[PDB]
Amino acid sequence: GRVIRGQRKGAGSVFRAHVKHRKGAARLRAVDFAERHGYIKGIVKDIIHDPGRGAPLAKVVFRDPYRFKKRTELFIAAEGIHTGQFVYCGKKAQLNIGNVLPVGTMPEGTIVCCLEEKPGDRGKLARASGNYATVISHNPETKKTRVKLPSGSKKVISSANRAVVGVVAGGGRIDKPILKAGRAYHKYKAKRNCWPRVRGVAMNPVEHPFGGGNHQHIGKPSTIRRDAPAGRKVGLIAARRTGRLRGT
RNA sequence: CGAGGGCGCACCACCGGCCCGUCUCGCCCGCCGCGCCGGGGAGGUGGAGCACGAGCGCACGUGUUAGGACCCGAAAGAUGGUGAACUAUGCCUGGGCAGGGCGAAGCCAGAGGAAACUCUGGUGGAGGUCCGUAGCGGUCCUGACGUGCAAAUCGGUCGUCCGACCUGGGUAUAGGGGCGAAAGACUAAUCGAACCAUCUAGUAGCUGGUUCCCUCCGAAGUUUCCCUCAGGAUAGCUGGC
RNA sequence: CUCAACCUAUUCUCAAACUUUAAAUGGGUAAGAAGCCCGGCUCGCUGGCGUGGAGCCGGGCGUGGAAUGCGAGUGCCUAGUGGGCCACUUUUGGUAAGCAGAACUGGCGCUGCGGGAUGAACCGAACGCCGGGUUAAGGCGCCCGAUGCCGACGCUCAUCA
RNA sequence: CGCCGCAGGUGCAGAUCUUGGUGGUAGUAGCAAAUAUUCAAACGAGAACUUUGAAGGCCGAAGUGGAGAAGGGUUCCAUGUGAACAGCAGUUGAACAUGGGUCAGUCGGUCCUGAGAGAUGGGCGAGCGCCGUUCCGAAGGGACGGGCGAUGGCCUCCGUU
RNA sequence: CGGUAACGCGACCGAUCCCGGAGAAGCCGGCGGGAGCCCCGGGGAGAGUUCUCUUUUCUUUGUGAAGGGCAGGGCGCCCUGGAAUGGGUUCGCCCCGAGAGAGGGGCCCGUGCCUUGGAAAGCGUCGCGGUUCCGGCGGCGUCCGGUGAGCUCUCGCUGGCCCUUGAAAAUCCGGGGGAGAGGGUGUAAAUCUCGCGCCGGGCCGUACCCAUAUCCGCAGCAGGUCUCCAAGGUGAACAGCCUCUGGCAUGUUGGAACAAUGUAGGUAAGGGAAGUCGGCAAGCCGGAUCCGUAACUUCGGGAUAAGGAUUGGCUCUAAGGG
RNA sequence: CAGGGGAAUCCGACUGUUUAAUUAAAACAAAGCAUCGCGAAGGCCCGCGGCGGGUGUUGACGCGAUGUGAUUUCUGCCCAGUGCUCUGAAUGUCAAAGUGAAGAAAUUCAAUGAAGCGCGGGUAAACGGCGGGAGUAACUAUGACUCUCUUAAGGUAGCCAAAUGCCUCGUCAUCUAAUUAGUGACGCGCAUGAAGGAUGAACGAGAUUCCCACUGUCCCUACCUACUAUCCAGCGAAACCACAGCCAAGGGAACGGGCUUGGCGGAAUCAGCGGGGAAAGAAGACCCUGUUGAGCUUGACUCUAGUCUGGCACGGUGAAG
RNA sequence: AGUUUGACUGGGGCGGUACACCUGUCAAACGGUAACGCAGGUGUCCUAAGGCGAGCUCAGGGAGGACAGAAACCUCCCGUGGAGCAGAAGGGCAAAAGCUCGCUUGAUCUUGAUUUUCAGUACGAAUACAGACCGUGAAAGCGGGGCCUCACGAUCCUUCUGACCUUUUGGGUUUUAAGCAGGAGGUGUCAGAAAAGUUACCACAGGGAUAACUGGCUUGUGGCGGCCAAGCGUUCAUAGCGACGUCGCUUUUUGAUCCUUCGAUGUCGGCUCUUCCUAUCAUUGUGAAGCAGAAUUCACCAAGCGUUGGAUUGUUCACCCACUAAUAGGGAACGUGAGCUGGGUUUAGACCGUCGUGAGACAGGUUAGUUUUACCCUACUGAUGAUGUGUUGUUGCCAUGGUAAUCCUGCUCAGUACGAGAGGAACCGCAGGUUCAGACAUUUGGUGUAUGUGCUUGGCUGAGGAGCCAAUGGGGCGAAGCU
Ligand SMILES: [Mg+2]
Ligand SMILES: [Mg+2]
Ligand SMILES: [Mg+2]
Ligand SMILES: [Mg+2]
Ligand SMILES: [Mg+2]
Ligand SMILES: [Mg+2]
Ligand SMILES: [Mg+2]
Ligand SMILES: [Mg+2]
Ligand SMILES: [Mg+2]
Ligand SMILES: [Mg+2]
Ligand SMILES: [Mg+2]
Ligand SMILES: [Mg+2]
Ligand SMILES: [Mg+2]
Ligand SMILES: [Mg+2]
Ligand SMILES: [Mg+2]
Ligand SMILES: [Mg+2]
Ligand SMILES: [Mg+2]
Ligand SMILES: [Mg+2]
Ligand SMILES: [Mg+2]
Ligand SMILES: [Mg+2]
Ligand SMILES: [Mg+2]
Ligand SMILES: [Mg+2]
Ligand SMILES: [Mg+2]
Ligand SMILES: [Mg+2]
Ligand SMILES: [Mg+2]
Ligand SMILES: [Mg+2]
Ligand SMILES: [Mg+2]
Ligand SMILES: [Mg+2]
Ligand SMILES: [Mg+2]
Ligand SMILES: [Mg+2]
Ligand SMILES: [Mg+2]
Ligand SMILES: [Mg+2]
Ligand SMILES: [Mg+2]
Ligand SMILES: [Mg+2]
Ligand SMILES: [Mg+2]
Ligand SMILES: [Mg+2]
Ligand SMILES: [Mg+2]
Ligand SMILES: [Mg+2]
Ligand SMILES: [Mg+2]
Ligand SMILES: [Mg+2]
Ligand SMILES: [Mg+2]
Ligand SMILES: [Mg+2]
Ligand SMILES: [Mg+2]
Ligand SMILES: [Mg+2]
Ligand SMILES: [Mg+2]
Ligand SMILES: [Mg+2]
Ligand SMILES: [Mg+2]
Ligand SMILES: [Mg+2]
Ligand SMILES: [Mg+2]
Ligand SMILES: [Mg+2]
Ligand SMILES: [Mg+2]
Ligand SMILES: [Mg+2]
Ligand SMILES: [Mg+2]
Ligand SMILES: [Mg+2]
Ligand SMILES: [Mg+2]
Ligand SMILES: [Mg+2]
Ligand SMILES: [Mg+2]
Ligand SMILES: [Mg+2]
Ligand SMILES: [Mg+2]
Ligand SMILES: [Mg+2]
Ligand SMILES: [Mg+2]
Ligand SMILES: [Mg+2]
Ligand SMILES: [Mg+2]
Ligand SMILES: [Mg+2]
Ligand SMILES: [Mg+2]
Ligand SMILES: [Mg+2]
Ligand SMILES: [Mg+2]
Ligand SMILES: [Mg+2]
Ligand SMILES: [Mg+2]
Ligand SMILES: [Mg+2]
Ligand SMILES: [Mg+2]
Ligand SMILES: [Mg+2]
Ligand SMILES: [Mg+2]
Ligand SMILES: [Mg+2]
Ligand SMILES: [Mg+2]
Ligand SMILES: [Mg+2]
Ligand SMILES: [Mg+2]
Ligand SMILES: [Mg+2]
Ligand SMILES: [Mg+2]
Ligand SMILES: [Mg+2]
Ligand SMILES: [Mg+2]
Ligand SMILES: [Mg+2]
Ligand SMILES: [Mg+2]
Ligand SMILES: [Mg+2]
Ligand SMILES: [Mg+2]
Ligand SMILES: [Mg+2]
Ligand SMILES: [Mg+2]
Ligand SMILES: [Mg+2]
Ligand SMILES: [Mg+2]
Ligand SMILES: [Mg+2]
Ligand SMILES: [Mg+2]
Ligand SMILES: [Mg+2]
Ligand SMILES: [Mg+2]
Repeated sequence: GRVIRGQRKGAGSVFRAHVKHRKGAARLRAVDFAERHGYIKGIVKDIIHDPGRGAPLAKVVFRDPYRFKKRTELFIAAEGIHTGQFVYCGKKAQLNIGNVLPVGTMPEGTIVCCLEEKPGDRGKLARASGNYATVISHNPETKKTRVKLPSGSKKVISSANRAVVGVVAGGGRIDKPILKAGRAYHKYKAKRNCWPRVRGVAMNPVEHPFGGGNHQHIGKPSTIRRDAPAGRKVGLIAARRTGRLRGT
């Protein structure tokens, strides 16, 4: 009869992201005439750590083509780029790590870092550390490009979607065992209030579908239907299968 | 006074009669509408009827009932509000944590070896490291106290004491909601649904109470029916007129 | 020749759900005037018939047709109650029960009083306030009213009467 | 107040009844956590407790020391009083009464933003309103610069509009 | 305007605009500089002891801000030059042909010293006048040294940790650029972040308590309630114990006794858990030095395993420095 | 000032947290392991409402949802059941709307056929389940071996009278003089068992057993100290109270202070004491009843937010089939 | 989200249905009559098993007859029903009510009255009529279901049937709808709601109308006895026993019941402490034996005195070790929680196994889990006192009440009596111990703040000396007193 955790998470209050010390939204520069017809050269000024994010962020400085001013962008750092390096964004940019150019101008095997989901937004795909998409194929008619995402799924996008070249820095961060509840505490204190996770079977029936009983058993199939109401779909949601995954 | 005889009130029992419904049988009658028209009879039977009215209004008593309903009494339910000064959690901005033990990586030198390399002594000062203050907590005495110093305190003994550490202030989350390293814990000494006012004199087949005198009469705990078995209706038993 | 079965005549012992016979106590009815006896009339019922039955109309009969006691009939409104319990006797279940359950009458409940030392129910008796007399059941050594009778006849000795 | 009528918020021992008062308990339990007081004097009606002096002790700088924040709000400071209060007393008091006391350019607030809160535009909403905080706004009311001019005047010439 | 340069000089024209800096950053370790405190040796002044001794013991023995100069600390600043037989160097590190060592400079901080302030004040002493209660008057003094893994602040250098990287904004400044402005050689102009001078700074708070009696707990309640300063001895020590400065009167009463029962604290012959549900409670052990340490093990631990010896006082001797 | 120590068993890896005011634990958390969903027109969630809002200043090395719980070592069989999921394969049923027919119409009938459910696959680190029955070896006993039945499989590796074993104080060994305790072992185990089983250091105010040392826990009690109690001066409550207060037996609502019969009975008091007053504290929390509730659960009955699907409207312009 | 989750009931739950009916009995000779009384039955079955008429006689047995036998068919005789009538049982029935045939649809259409249960309400069932229309039989008649006693169902709603019926709202026609009368679809909790759990996280109103603990009745069961005497006892009923039977007692067992207590009597065990009982384990005094002695057994008077130390277990019980004269059994609110303890059971946390879909449950296991108050009355313990003898004191008496001692060992008797032997006593006497009691402190031990005297750490008084502080600084020895 009590609203469960997870249900309480959408209300936001105590479960909002801790964005106090975050350095800004990491985005490609907005598409303009220079990036649409030629290239624009920027210089990497600094590479900084963004709290709550495993990937480094590259502070990149460009020139405003229309007024005397310097523009500062907050790119996602592809692995290999360094300070004092020139990066080039645009259609006519070359195939180097850190450059930004449309997928349609790229060969059929190049991998990319901060890929646009739609032609004109900033980067949306393959942004977490160590991840990369791959350009699979092109359709010059209908101006489409098939790419492979870090999850292994194929996706058809516009050929004008921009991306950085290379993998995103931050390497195999998940290789190291955390080893310590304290290190997990510090890891999630920079992200959001989610970490110490109480099992549902350890709760009472009032705050969880799995709670209650004289033994800590679920008492019902942990797989739950997709159309289950909020407060009920806990466990394995719409699971096509369960078990050990021997075979693929 | 009077055997007998007569008219017989009210009322009672019975037999007839009449009115409406409805059955059965049956032959007639009426006409500015001749009809799928209208009326009539006899014999049963249903009616809270008729058969030379008794009602209406007012007052009083008793009984039943709807209402706060003889008086006091729930656990609850609903509407609208007030609280995070305690606590729970997130965030912001500050403050704080003796003295010792162990001795991680890195580094120096020496020694042994044919080499590969090994050994030895230092240096270094890591760690949700150890002993142990302040702090924080609260194991046992099932100690004290138990109309207390105290609506949870005190004594000794204890757990931890560089970290998932302790803490001030500022902020955010509000009741079927929050928050929870999860005990149904905590949410102003209140929590298996806070507090405040109202609906509300909530309902109670259940418990308690129910205020002057004398006189007369005087019970029942049984029948039948009831989601009936701590209650009713019903008949009985009672009193009054 | 023996042991069975079977039959016949006998013999022992029984029945809430067996019975020929069959009480006591018990239940119904009658013990008159709304009756009895004469004539007559009605009927669509019944019918050999003036039949049968019923109804109706007149008339005559009082020794008022057992005992005992008592004044009856009738209507309206109606409260409380709807936990009962006990005793003699009958009686079911149970080893039994101050158990559980029935029948009959009385009682307690609702009830005091005399007696049972004491006691809801046993025995006597039911109650206005008193005086005198007399009893009931029960008693009469002393408590404690009354045997302080020259009471009658026996029985009985208990170191748990 | 009696009598004849009328009308009731009309009669109390109870309700762990309501409010008020009062007993026994009972001059009882008790005034026992943190080592501790003593001598003399003064004032005074009055001294275990006030003041001064002397002595003996304690806190032992993580204090029983010296200063602040929050909170309190005059408790601060003199003088006086001895009603009540300070669970014994009091000549003392954070009590009572009468007076007095807080002085800033440079100590803070004030200013800034933080987590956050919150109007407007817009959207929703029966509605009080609430959602939202850059989102769906014609969101710059400013500027030494230059020009057009009014010469407003110590109209030379620079400030003004 | 000066210096090869780092950069310096008292100013050192300049808008819109652009760039940058400061504000503006975590925790921990180890070193070094400075101060305050503590300590040691003398010299003064005043007190204490003097039964005997003690040239003794105690107290006290200043220089604010803001300027100027000089130490001291720091520099990832410059010039010369070119290093292996590598060298320099730290407690640790670490540094170098991308320029070591060495020599010579530059800058920053300068809370330390001297100086203006400044001795006139303050303090300590010794006296003399009174203005019932004079910022009175007067004398004398306010001196010289030494130490340090000491404590506390502070400044700096260099490390470690993080799947943790430890605010923002007001506000102030520097630079780039050069639109413009100012005068015709005048005792000159625009202009000036240089020296001095003139005027002003409103509003609110400000007492006191800050707790075993000024707050909350119904109270003068053994509870709760955020901080700063922090002496001597012992000692590893902000431990415990004693003391100085400062504070207090035993925690809302006293007196007299010293029964039981209690609450708190001790001891106990011989035995040693036989008590009890159960070694509950109490007791044992304990610091430091020197030895010596098992099974097992995730090889890190176990480990202060277990077990044994020693420990005072006094008088010396060696060794460790500048 | 200032650790008693040793040998083991169980549980939890550790450090951490927890029921303020009876439970600090073996419970929660944890790293590690595993599974599930999701490529943004999305997953999960909030919201009365707005293309509103949180994750999200995010983007699969990420968010969200679960289980188990360090390391090591394994993690067996079963998809019948219930869930979940996947493609519809001629396909069964299946509402409104729409279509057709009859009728004068209301209306009736028929055709058509969305999701869902059925049918068919997958899935157990989803929930869960892992029994029987016969036959069978040259002493007997067992059954390596062969067939079956419900039906989906028959309990594998391990472990055990375990915190899980009724019988049970199981049997054997060991520890003791003596052991319902402990440890080791056995195992047809009422009713062990594999994301949890079994191990294994370190750790623990966790549960247990033994040994050394130590002692007033005890034999078996004594003495001492401080504060009380005690007496005094001052001050001064509360709980509770039908009336009260000596017993034995009787009878009685079956355990009397009162009544009956007996024993008997002497003012006012002080310090103690805990046998009685079925002492006080609280309208029993156990138990039942009530056509009194509330917290929670679920194919209980009846609904509902949200979601999936069809239809009508916004809703338009051209082509092909 | 809202609600529900029956009742009865020797507590409730589980189980049953005694919840609507029928038969026999209970039931006490009218009728009625209860319990979770006894023995049973019912929710159907039947176009005939209904209705008439006719004709037959059944069960069983005996005697016969080819196969044919203990049972196949046929015949005769006996046959009061001993068969059958659908079913449970009871009643009833013979040219019946049974069996076989023939014809049939009275199992139809109607109005009332009545009986049964009963309130004299309904339903159901039934009886006697009356009016139709029929069946059968020659007819009298008989028949409106079953030989009789059971076999079943309101309001509202639905459905069907009937009247050339009534209404359908200003009139008319036609659909439709509504009525009136009679059937049917059903309520089995059967006078008739529409209905799953859990709560140890729990709540409230109550109940001693009702369970769990004491007490009371009872005594099956437990325990302890007796009577008879078949047998056991080499023989021998009764030294000691006691089969088949039978009579009792007890309330330390467990049941049975539900009288008291639910505005609360604190619920196991242990520890502590007192008293009581005797159904006597030991000890005193005795009697009997299958009593030679020693040992043992039975019984009497008898409860004065005693009945212990431990391992395991929460245990009460149990079992073992060991000592002993003996290690008897019991009661007192299953004595004793303002006496304690809290191990157990019996709240809330948690783990396992089993059960359940789940929440949750488990006289299953395991771990952690607040034990409050006396100052009142009495009782008891001690302490003052009080009434009376004029005041007061000394010395006394004893009414009454209490009461206390206990058991063992060794020496001697005595290697004696007795006995074949092995063994093996007793009385008197002597020396000592146990348990208990009442004292006491000369001695030993304990205490020790004489704060007595040395030693000693840290600090403090300038040092010495003398001291002090550290809640008794520590430690050695220690008088007195207490013990
Ligand atoms: Mg978890
Ligand atoms: Mg839980
Ligand atoms: Mg739920
Ligand atoms: Mg569960
Ligand atoms: Mg008439
Ligand atoms: Mg009436
Ligand atoms: Mg009322
Ligand atoms: Mg409701
Ligand atoms: Mg707060
Ligand atoms: Mg640590
Ligand atoms: Mg530690
Ligand atoms: Mg306690
Ligand atoms: Mg729970
Ligand atoms: Mg009310
Ligand atoms: Mg009903
Ligand atoms: Mg009642
Ligand atoms: Mg009876
Ligand atoms: Mg009565
Ligand atoms: Mg009467
Ligand atoms: Mg009477
Ligand atoms: Mg009498
Ligand atoms: Mg008598
Ligand atoms: Mg008499
Ligand atoms: Mg007399
Ligand atoms: Mg009144
Ligand atoms: Mg009154
Ligand atoms: Mg009254
Ligand atoms: Mg007193
Ligand atoms: Mg006192
Ligand atoms: Mg001191
Ligand atoms: Mg202070
Ligand atoms: Mg006073
Ligand atoms: Mg004052
Ligand atoms: Mg005042
Ligand atoms: Mg100076
Ligand atoms: Mg150099
Ligand atoms: Mg001077
Ligand atoms: Mg001040
Ligand atoms: Mg206080
Ligand atoms: Mg208050
Ligand atoms: Mg005080
Ligand atoms: Mg004191
Ligand atoms: Mg005092
Ligand atoms: Mg001893
Ligand atoms: Mg000893
Ligand atoms: Mg023991
Ligand atoms: Mg013992
Ligand atoms: Mg202990
Ligand atoms: Mg060890
Ligand atoms: Mg743990
Ligand atoms: Mg583990
Ligand atoms: Mg805690
Ligand atoms: Mg607690
Ligand atoms: Mg605790
Ligand atoms: Mg693992
Ligand atoms: Mg996990
Ligand atoms: Mg599979
Ligand atoms: Mg379909
Ligand atoms: Mg299960
Ligand atoms: Mg196995
Ligand atoms: Mg086993
Ligand atoms: Mg076990
Ligand atoms: Mg033991
Ligand atoms: Mg074992
Ligand atoms: Mg598995
Ligand atoms: Mg008595
Ligand atoms: Mg009650
Ligand atoms: Mg209650
Ligand atoms: Mg009822
Ligand atoms: Mg409810
Ligand atoms: Mg359902
Ligand atoms: Mg009779
Ligand atoms: Mg009869
Ligand atoms: Mg015939
Ligand atoms: Mg009924
Ligand atoms: Mg009763
Ligand atoms: Mg018996
Ligand atoms: Mg014989
Ligand atoms: Mg009580
Ligand atoms: Mg009591
Ligand atoms: Mg005897
Ligand atoms: Mg005994
Ligand atoms: Mg008892
Ligand atoms: Mg008691
Ligand atoms: Mg108690
Ligand atoms: Mg316990
Ligand atoms: Mg529990
Ligand atoms: Mg505990
Ligand atoms: Mg005597
Ligand atoms: Mg005696
Ligand atoms: Mg000394
Ligand atoms: Mg000396
Ligand atoms: Mg001192």
